[PDB]
Amino acid sequence: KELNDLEKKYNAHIGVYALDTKSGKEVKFNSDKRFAYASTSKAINSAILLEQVPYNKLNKKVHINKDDIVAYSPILEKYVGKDITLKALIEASMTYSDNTANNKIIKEIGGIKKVKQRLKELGDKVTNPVRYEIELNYYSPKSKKDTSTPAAFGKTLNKLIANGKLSKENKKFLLDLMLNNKSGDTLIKDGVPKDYKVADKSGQAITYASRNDVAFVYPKGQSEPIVLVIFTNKDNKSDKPNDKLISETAKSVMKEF
Ligand SMILES: *P(=O)(O)CNC(=O)OCc1ccccc1
Repeated sequence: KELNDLEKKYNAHIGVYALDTKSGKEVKFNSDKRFAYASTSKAINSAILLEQVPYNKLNKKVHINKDDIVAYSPILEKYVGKDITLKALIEASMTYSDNTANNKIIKEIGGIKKVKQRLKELGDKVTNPVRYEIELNYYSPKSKKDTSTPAAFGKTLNKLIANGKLSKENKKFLLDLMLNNKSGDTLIKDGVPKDYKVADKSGQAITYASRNDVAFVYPKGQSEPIVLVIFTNKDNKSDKPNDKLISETAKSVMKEF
């Protein structure tokens, strides 16, 4: 189905960027529009830490205190005044979408400053990390704070994971979390054919029914993933997202590959 027609049908704005890393073939829809990325950056944050810490060192520990906790920290909440390994941080962040794990991660990398630095080095001058969790979820169509374009975000994932500097194991560790993650089930995982493997990281901003899904999609018989970035929003601040919109956009995009 047409992407515009999906916009119409679901009464929403869609931004799509798809790269078959095999062919170099891109699918684009509103790919230069800014959208709040939300928890989808947990993926980006996670990869960056992993370029600086070999798999064998994930056993390293970080001390968590009451000052570390932010809302929606289903895992980290139990670690107050405790230590956690880098490995468990990442798993908390990617699997349960733990906000505190994401924040400690950004810290480990060295701050937003360092994330931002790293992005420019990948040639990403678009992705705009400004706040920590959970504030970064406070989206305004009038602020560029914590937003990116489907195209810049999509090129970043590609340079970071798909064709990056990650070790084999790290790469696999991250990707295994994206595959197993059960939170993205209604998203991209629900729109592609039965055959494909879907490594996703979903997101949801607080405002304007900001519902996202990024993935490394593996068509049966293909070992190279299609990078798929789906950013969505609505016109009203208080609008509720419909997951079906993404499943359906995913399905439409799959057709081109
Ligand atoms: P990620 O899952 O996208 C981080 N988002 C988050 O922690 O909260 C956003 C939120 C809170 C309440 C309702 C809708 C979205």
